[PDB]
Amino acid sequence: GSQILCVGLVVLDVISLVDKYPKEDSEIRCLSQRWQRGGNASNSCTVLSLLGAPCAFMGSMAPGHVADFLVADFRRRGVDVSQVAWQSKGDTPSSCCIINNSNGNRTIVLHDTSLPDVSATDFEKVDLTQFKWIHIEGRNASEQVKMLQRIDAHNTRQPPEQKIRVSVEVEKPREELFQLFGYGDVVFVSKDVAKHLGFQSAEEALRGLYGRVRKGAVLVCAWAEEGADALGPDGKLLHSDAFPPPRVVDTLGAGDTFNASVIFSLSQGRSVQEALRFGCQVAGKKCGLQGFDGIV
Amino acid sequence: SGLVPRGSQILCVGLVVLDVISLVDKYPKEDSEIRCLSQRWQRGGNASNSCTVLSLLGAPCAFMGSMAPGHVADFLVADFRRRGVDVSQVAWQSKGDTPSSCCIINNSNGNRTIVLHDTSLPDVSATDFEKVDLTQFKWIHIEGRNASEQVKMLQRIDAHNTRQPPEQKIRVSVEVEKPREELFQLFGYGDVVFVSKDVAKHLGFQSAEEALRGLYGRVRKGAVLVCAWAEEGADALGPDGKLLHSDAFPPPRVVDTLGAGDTFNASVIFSLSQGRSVQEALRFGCQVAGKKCGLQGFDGIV
Ligand SMILES: CS(=O)(=O)c1cccc2[nH]c3c(c12)CCCc1ccc(CN2CC[C@](O)(c4ccccc4)C2)cc1-3
Ligand SMILES: CS(=O)(=O)c1cccc2[nH]c3c(c12)CCCc1ccc(CN2CC[C@](O)(c4ccccc4)C2)cc1-3
Repeated sequence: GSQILCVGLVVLDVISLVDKYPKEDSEIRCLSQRWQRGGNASNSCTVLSLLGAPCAFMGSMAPGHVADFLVADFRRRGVDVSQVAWQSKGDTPSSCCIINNSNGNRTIVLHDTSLPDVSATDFEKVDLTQFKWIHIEGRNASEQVKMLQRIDAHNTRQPPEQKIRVSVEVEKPREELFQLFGYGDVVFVSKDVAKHLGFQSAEEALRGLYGRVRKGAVLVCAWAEEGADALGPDGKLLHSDAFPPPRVVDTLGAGDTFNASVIFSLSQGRSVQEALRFGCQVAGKKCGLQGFDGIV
Repeated sequence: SGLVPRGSQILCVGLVVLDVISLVDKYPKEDSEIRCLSQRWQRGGNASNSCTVLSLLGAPCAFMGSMAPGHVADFLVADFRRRGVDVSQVAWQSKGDTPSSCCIINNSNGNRTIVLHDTSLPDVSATDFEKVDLTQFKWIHIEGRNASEQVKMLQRIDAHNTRQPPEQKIRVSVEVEKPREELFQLFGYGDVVFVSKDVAKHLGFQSAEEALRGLYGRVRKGAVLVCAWAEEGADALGPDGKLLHSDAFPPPRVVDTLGAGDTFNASVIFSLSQGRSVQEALRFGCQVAGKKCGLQGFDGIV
């Protein structure tokens, strides 16, 4: 029970840093370029390792030079990759990421290689005794629900002191992912999902969506410059103001930095109020830096 | 790198870039996440593209350009090798990024949005060019970029040629593709000068004929000035003052014109290096470039 596992995607992010976002049909020169190991679950793993937590990543990877870069990067961070589901395909997903240096805005053109996701059968082969926390990035909901049901069955057999804590993220407004609300101790809901469901604030979203979570769960919603809110079984709304940097330069993976920081703080025995603030603190510091170097 | 026989290769000096092309349903709004329909990694750059065409035409060829060690350079090297291009003359850098460009293509319009590569990578210097043994090249083509440094490279080829008998003299070509003032000094260099339609239009010329008559005064004695003008074909003008022309060879269906100008340049160079006349080289240039326009990439231009 020493590691934090993040189940989700690993994506190669091909980053172009620009002065201003290009208008359609225009030619602009970027300030700089870099390759970054991306994907929500993989970004959270980077932040967790930088925070000093032993962590493991589970995702599908195809053998090749792109995977070689990602594995070397994962290992340079100390991310445990022994759970990677290697695929027979041969195509790793990549993204063209446009980062506006004037305000930190990040535009992603994702190339989904349609490679097979992590299955419940792949998850069934994993020894769970080594993990204290399991975080799942919403993707293939039907398969993920089974992975979540396996963790539940494991936890029924364990005393309260050795129970694996669970978190889920619902970041895309896809109807099939809304079944994931009923799973996990901690549920992260994005501003984009909340807005798509008609909610105009983190407070509106939490009060309107709490009925979907399982008994005793905490629902969390970050709302960019408005900070973040959380709602638990006591019905008390919790809030943290954001910690914006004086100059916002890169917000790519800020949501993932918030998620990992909230997870880390909660796994350390801190209260929901303290975890919300810490989430905003680390994510806010990240927004004033290119990439993840310098958060610690 | 193996024994290269004397005066056998065609060298192209210029840019190599990794083009990341993303085909999208709708142009993304700022700070949004969208899925592309299809995405492709392609080796680009004028000199780099001409090398591909030269290899496919059956000419031994080499590329000279700047690269920085890394995964981008690894992909670009593997692509050059896939096209049978000799990369032994690449100037490896200790500072900068290997050029990478991001093109967004809208499926619902056909519009192209380009986020061009940064300029952190140093160009090939006259000092880097001075270390190259020239005896293995029969032809040297220079893509105009850092003109003041390239003028010195051109002066080194001239000095080499003064001691050579007419059969062992290295033939020279230059391309002026961007309407940048500093590049215009390159007109006075080379046996063959390629001028783009874009440059000609920016200088106020409305046709290949107008451009050739108006710019011939800038080339060195005995040089041939060449200007391709898309569907209007291509023209050439030499010291005899006779305007030469070839009609275009458009394909039944146009698929892709990216690198068509580079296909024309390499084909003209190849034909001339084979002892053919300027008239025949113009026609061959239009023939191969026209065939390319009906194909995706360079496979099948044969
Ligand atoms: C976990 S978290 O830390 O809550 C967080 C998570 C994910 C994404 C996030 N974005 C932002 C934060 C944030 C919070 C702190 C940093 C910040 C500062 C300013 C703005 C708002 N800016 C961003 C360009 C902006 O939209 C703009 C538009 C037009 C002109 C100038 C700026 C107006 C957002 C964030
Ligand atoms: C050496 S050369 O062979 O003279 C040559 C050199 C450089 C560039 C060149 N372009 C074209 C030629 C050409 C020659 C004939 C073929 C052709 C047909 C149609 C159009 C017109 N354009 C306008 C959008 C276009 O119709 C398109 C459609 C679909 C995909 C991409 C472009 C295509 C140009 C050329």
